[PDB]
Parts: sequence; C-alpha cells; structure tokens
Amino acid sequence: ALLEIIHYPSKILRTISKEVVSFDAKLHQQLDDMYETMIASEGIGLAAIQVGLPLRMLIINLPQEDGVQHKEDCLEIINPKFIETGGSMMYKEGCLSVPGFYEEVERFEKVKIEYQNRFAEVKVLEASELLAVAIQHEIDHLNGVLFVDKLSILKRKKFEKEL
Ligand SMILES: CCCCC[C@H](CC(=O)NO)C(=O)N[C@H](C(=O)N1CCC[C@H]1CO)C(C)C
Ligand SMILES: [Co+2]
Repeated sequence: ALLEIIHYPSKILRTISKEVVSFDAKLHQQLDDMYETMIASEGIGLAAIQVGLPLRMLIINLPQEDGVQHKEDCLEIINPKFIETGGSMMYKEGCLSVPGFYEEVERFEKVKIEYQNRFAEVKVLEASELLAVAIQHEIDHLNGVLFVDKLSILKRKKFEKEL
C-alpha cells in the first residue's frame, strides 16, 4: 500500500520513535509499505515516523550505476545504535518531509552502527559518504530531528525565506 508522507511543520515529526520488539508479519507489512512509498516518492531512504509510525526503523536503498534502485540492495535498519563516528563532511540533502528545500548539512564522514534486520538478526555496518549521510538523516528522524534543524543562522534564514 502507498502511505501518506508527513510534512513539516507537523509536530508528529518531533516524535521520539520507540524500539521494535516484535519482529512479525505486521512489521514486515509496514516495511513493505514503507518501501513502496519511498520508491513512489523517489526517495533513497525513509523513516517510519515519516508515514506516521513512531517506530525505530528505517529503510535505505541507494541507486546502482544504472541509476535505478534494486530491491535486493535495500537495507532495513531496526533499533539502530551508533557504535563509532568519525570525521566531518558536508552533504547537500533534501527530505521527503520538507519537500522542495535542499541545503548543505554537516554530517559525520564515517559511521558504524549496530541494528536488527526484519528477522531480528543483529548486524554491524560501517558506512561512509552517501550511505553514512543517509543513515544519519534517517536516524535523526527517529529522534524527532529534521535536517533543517542542523542549519546555521544564515542557512536557516534561507529556509524561512523559501517558506
Ligand atoms: C541525502 C541524505 C537523505 C536521503 C533521504 C531522503 C529521503 C528522506 O526524507 N528520508 O528521511 C532523500 O531521498 N532525499 C533526496 C536527496 O537529498 N538526495 C538524493 C541523492 C542525494 C541527495 C541530494 O544531494 C531528495 C532529492 C528527495
Ligand atoms: Co527525511
């Protein structure tokens, strides 16, 4: 099913999402609907709160060389925790919950996270570049944070301007 994406300035997006404890058919149904919604919206990631589900789960699917997203490359990341973070990097981001606005955000250049997949299997993943940025963007959503919150004095005025 295609789900409605929640947009700024909805206070729903400030929710702190809750850990997933039951890795069952309902979770898989929710993840499938998130994937459908993310692809239909031409995103490369999506956090559950963006479709109104305050659960600590997110998906990421970066496109290949043919510029398309293959479902087999999708990461389903549940109850993630940062283990290591390193360096800094600027990246120009937009967000499905803040549509039409793009700005450079300072992110960690490299991260390592631990999380569970849809079968409750524990994973450790190291990431850099776009994958690291996507991980950080989506985890921020689980904590009620939007990328616009991370902008400077100046770049925030540019946000209010384009608003
Ligand atoms: C880059 C880190 C965040 C990526 C995830 C977001 C989707 C989102 O809001 N998830 O919470 C996205 O797909 N954003 C796209 C985006 O910002 N992109 C797509 C490729 C790289 C970057 C633009 O530099 C826009 C165009 C919809
Ligand atoms: Co977003």
